[PDB]
Amino acid sequence: LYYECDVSVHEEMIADQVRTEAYRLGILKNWAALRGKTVLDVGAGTGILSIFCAQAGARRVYAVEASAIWQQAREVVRLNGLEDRVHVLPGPVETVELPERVDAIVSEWMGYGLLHESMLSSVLHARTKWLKEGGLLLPASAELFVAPISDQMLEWRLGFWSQVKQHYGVDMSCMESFATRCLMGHSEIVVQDLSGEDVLARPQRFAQLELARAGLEQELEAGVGGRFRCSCYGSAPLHGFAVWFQVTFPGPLVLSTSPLHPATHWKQALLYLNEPVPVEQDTDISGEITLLPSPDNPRRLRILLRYKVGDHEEKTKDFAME
Amino acid sequence: LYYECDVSVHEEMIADQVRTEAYRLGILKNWAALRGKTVLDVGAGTGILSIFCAQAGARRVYAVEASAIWQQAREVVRLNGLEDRVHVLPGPVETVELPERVDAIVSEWMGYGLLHESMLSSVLHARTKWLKEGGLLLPASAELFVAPISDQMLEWRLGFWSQVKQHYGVDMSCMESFATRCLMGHSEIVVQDLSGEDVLARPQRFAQLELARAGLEQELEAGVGGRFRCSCYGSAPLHGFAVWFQVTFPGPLVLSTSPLHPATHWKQALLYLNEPVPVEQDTDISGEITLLPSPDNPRRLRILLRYKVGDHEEKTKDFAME
Ligand SMILES: Nc1ncnc2c1ncn2[C@@H]1O[C@H](CSCC[C@H](N)C(=O)O)[C@@H](O)[C@H]1O
Ligand SMILES: Nc1ncnc2c1ncn2[C@@H]1O[C@H](CSCC[C@H](N)C(=O)O)[C@@H](O)[C@H]1O
Repeated sequence: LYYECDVSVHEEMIADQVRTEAYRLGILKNWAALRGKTVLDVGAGTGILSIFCAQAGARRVYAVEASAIWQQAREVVRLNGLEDRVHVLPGPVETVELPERVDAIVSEWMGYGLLHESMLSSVLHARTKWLKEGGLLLPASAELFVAPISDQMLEWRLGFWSQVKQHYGVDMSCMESFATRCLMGHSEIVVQDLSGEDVLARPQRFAQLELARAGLEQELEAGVGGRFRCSCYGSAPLHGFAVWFQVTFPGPLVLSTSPLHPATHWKQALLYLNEPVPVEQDTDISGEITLLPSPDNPRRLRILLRYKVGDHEEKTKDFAME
Repeated sequence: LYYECDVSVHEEMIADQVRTEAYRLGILKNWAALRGKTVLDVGAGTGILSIFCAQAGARRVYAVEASAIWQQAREVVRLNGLEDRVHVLPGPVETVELPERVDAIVSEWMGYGLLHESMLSSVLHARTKWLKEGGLLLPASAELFVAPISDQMLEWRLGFWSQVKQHYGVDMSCMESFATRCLMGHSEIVVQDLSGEDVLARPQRFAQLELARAGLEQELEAGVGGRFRCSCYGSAPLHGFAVWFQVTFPGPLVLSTSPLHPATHWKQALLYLNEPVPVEQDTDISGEITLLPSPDNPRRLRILLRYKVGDHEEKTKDFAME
């Protein structure tokens, strides 16, 4: 028979050793809080975090998964001999029925640019509905970072047209303005992995989310973000900004998606200006970044960028996730 | 302003040094036929082949391009000082009006699996309508190859689930049958680049197309292809077959897309069986491959595969391009 199933997303998560080991160890570090306790895994996928929770000593784990992949999690649980302690429940966590309130929620809820897919809202729904007073959330907090970037790959792609003459004897340097309009003259957030070679100033933390804190659900609807200021390291074409995040598992173990840190499947969310802007050492850059639900679709990330480069006037660019 | 323009396809072609240099040199090698003559470039894109033709001494080149990219070709022609000899004409070659019949047609018409996009039909339309008797077609011929494959990347992806236990202490080996159904249990042609590490038997030429030959247009409609037979090199999981092509520029310069030869942007067209089949040294494999227009859409490649592995019965699998 023929099927159509998608599977690349799950292989990307398990092949992400930074992601998977950070959760394994973040859960294990909370052994004392989890031993003999009950856990809700929100969006359990193929089930690995629920098993990690049982291996940290959880008495009972409720693995709630809305997509079709829940059946694989049920088989994974059985293969590991845990069917009597880890229960896989299909459907959205907003309507699942558990037999009891839980001592802890674990969830891999982060999307691209942290909030693309808006899954944090389901975790917070579950916290209100099912988490006992003073219960544990894993991870417990998230931080958002921004840095100006000179994207070396983008620089190469754009300049390559002016290199055609040296390789084939045909001048194509006019394709560079065309490529710039196509590659930068759009308002889509681009998900791409960078390295420190791309980072043009010290990264700035622009927001911090404590997931258990009162009022976070309303802050997500109104926009998460803040102002930033930095000074460029040296002369380069500024292509725009990268946004990334970290989350923290309390003891604290930090899972980072910085381009300065080991690569992860989340990569970074890139906010390209309409064209490159030349900067120099100590060029001041300031701005404000706000992460928002899209009006059409609360699960599609919108990012509003306000930015000022050196002496140029402040500009605004309103992005939505690709 | 914001635009939406796609550009990755053109940067892929120019970054393909095998493709671009083979055309540059294939055209230059035909200097004697082209000097002081007229040329039609079918599907001129950003225009580089038309300029190569002028640099080989063509008197006049008609660069016909249907897509929006024709305007960039006009600018490229002007940047190279050739506006008086290379004329860029927008629209389909089937309805363009040239002022004269031409001495030669050059075209980069090959798609994935050679015939995906069915552009060869436009070249042959132009040959009938505009090419002088005894005129030159560049390239002049194409050949199609098939080989059984053991796709090492696919093998890794499928087996990785049984490796999760050794890295995280959670058994996920049941995800392997799920991944196999998702990655192989479909009827899509998959475009992927292989190497000789993937090739499981001597590649077999199964068809040859002389582009100037009578009756080729009807052969494209009825199906291009043929039978093949080979003997496996050694023990491996057979995952199916790769199809690739070469084209020849007469003097002869061969542009090959074999996995044994330098990589190109055409990669190879992979025909996966529904699940891996174990083979051994000297396991005989035979079959038949036919490249067809899809019934819904003549520009989408269909491939009908008949195959017999060792003592197993002959099987059939009907693929269409992803
Ligand atoms: N409201 C909701 N209720 C239950 N599951 C949800 C949900 N929203 C998203 N999901 C699921 O949450 C998962 C997030 S990816 C997390 C994957 C999981 N930790 C694993 O190891 O595979 C996805 O599988 C998605 O289907
Ligand atoms: N019937 C037709 N008439 C004119 N152009 C066509 C065509 N069918 C396809 N094309 C064009 O043929 C091109 C094939 S890709 C060839 C690209 C070109 N040699 C370059 O150097 O860029 C595409 O640009 C496509 O738009």
